[PDB]
Parts: sequence; C-alpha cells; structure tokens
Amino acid sequence: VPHKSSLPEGIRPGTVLRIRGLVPPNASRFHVNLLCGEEQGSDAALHFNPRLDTSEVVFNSKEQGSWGREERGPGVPFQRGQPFEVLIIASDDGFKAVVGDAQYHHFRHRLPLARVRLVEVGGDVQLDSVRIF
Repeated sequence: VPHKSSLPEGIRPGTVLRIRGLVPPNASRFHVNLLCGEEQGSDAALHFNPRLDTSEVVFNSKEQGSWGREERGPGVPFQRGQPFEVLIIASDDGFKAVVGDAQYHHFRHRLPLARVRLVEVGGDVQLDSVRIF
C-alpha cells in the first residue's frame, strides 16, 4: 500500500520534502510522486524513481496518463538493505533532489508547481518518515 501524504494547500518555493527510509533487502524499484490531485490517474509534476534492478534513478512527469521524456540522475545512490535520506526541494525553476550528503539532480518544472496536492511513495521501500518543512 502506497504512503499518501495529502497537502491541500499545495507547496511553494522553499518547500522541503524530507524522506527517510530503508531499501528492502530484495528491492527492485520504488518511487516518490508529486501528484496534482487525489483521484486515480492524477497528473505527476514529479516522479522520482530509484531502480536498483537497472542501476538508475529515473525522473519524469505524467500528463493525461502519459509519461513524459525521461531524465536520469547519475548512477544509483541506493543499496538493498541500506537506509537513505532524500530531500526534494521546491524552487521557482524546479525541484532539487538531494541524496545523502550531496545535490543529486535538478528537475526543471514541467507542470505548474501550484498544482501539486499530494506526495505518494510506493514500490519496494520501507518508510520511516515523510516530512514537509
């Protein structure tokens, strides 16, 4: 079951999402979605998708059900069995992903930031906390 964090007032530049958890020892993939609503099929402003099986971290958007052009971070700074800390930071020009102690990727806004209303974490992941600062 996905972890669904409603944010009815939305997010703004300076919003920090702090995600702490652990990658299960048998994990293949997990994701963090910033979605525009609570309904099924809602558009995704950001889809942040570590893929342990294919050694990549995919970034994308989704509109009217269709995935956009994939972007990728460098390598895969996640390991089966190991804890992680991810920051997703909103700015006027996009999202910054931070993993561990380092800036990881910058994802330029594709959808208006003001549309985001929900953070969804799904897939093969153990979540300890998802915090909005």
